[PDB]
Amino acid sequence: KTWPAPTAPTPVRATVTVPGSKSQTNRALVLAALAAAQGRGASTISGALRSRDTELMLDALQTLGLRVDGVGSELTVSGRIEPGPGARVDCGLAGTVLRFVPPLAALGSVPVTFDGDQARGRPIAPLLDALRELGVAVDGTGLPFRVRGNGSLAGGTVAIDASASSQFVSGLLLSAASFTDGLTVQHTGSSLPSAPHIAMTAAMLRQAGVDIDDSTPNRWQVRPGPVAARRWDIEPDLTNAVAFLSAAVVSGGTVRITGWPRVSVQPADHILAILRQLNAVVIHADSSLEVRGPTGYDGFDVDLRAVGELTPSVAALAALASPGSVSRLSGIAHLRGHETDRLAALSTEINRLGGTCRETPDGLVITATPLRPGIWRAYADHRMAMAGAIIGLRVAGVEVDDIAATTKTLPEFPRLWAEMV
Ligand code: NA
Repeated sequence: KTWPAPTAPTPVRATVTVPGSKSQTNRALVLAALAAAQGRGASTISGALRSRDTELMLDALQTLGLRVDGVGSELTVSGRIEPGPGARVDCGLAGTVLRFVPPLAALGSVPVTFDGDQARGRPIAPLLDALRELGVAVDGTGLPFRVRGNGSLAGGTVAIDASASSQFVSGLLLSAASFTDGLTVQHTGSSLPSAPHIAMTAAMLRQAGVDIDDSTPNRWQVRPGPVAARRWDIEPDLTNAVAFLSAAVVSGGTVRITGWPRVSVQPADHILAILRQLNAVVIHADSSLEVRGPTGYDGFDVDLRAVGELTPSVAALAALASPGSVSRLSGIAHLRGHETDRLAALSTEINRLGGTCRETPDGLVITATPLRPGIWRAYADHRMAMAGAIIGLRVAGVEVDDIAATTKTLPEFPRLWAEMV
């Protein structure tokens, strides 16, 4: 039933390896597969996330004939795409396999069936139409569909709403180096404000030496060529990393996160700015980031438009500021429209534990005040669960209602969190 959040009555002192980003893990797996398939060599992936979804990707690559080896977050990909008879790739809840793997199957010379199990889910017929437009011999308007590999994918130019289909656009860009004519993707909107997943993809392609030109607004062009075999050092995912750094901040202790990049495409700078304003010590060394928390801090006003995903951890920091302190978190009105309304959730849960959190047109106003034991609801949301864990470091008797909200995303979280404390 409930998960007792461990308390840190003395400062935490810990070195933690935070698992890698799911997005980067799946991107690296595809780029490693393509390099191997092209005969460019075996690649290694260090820091890979191991979860149900990344296991499904690993299985899909092995179905295509690639050799996958490793242990935990350390993987090697090698061999060739040679699927053989009756090859079938399970996709299921990993909408990622469906979007990233069909182009790779098209490089083989046999049929590969993609299957999974609703009426109320997102239709994939348009995805299949786009694959056909680029030269994939695929028949279906849904699952199951069969890519009939004939050793090449022509490529060309496709128009798509890259905001609505950003994962599919990433999938096409990942494999585009192998298309005969390359790929041009034209976004059909006149503006595209935030496309972090497409930008991550483009940055990773450049790390693999692929010629990608994204200099024109709303357009991405990849030229055909080899994908380099690399040592892919996957960056800790920023959201999860911040939960661990927040434990240093609230406990007044030290957390050192290993395998941190010299420069990151994730918005690490923005959160480090906030931590610096709470007077935490922040040291960016060799291949690690260390944060040491202060004995306490007062309230802060921060606009989180650029790092909306960090709202629950930041709200936890605000609730643990010196009593009486007022914090205003703004730039997050838009978050109300996401599947999970974390503003309503955060206000309810802080208030359930004896706190003071007010919803506002642009965000949350939190008054730090002493809290009491209770059941912190996660609402089946991993970020909400980590926020309760942060609160629990300082408040004895906080229990997160169901930690499965986090373990489905980050299986290692409860054990790594307990080892840290
Ligand atoms: Na209280």
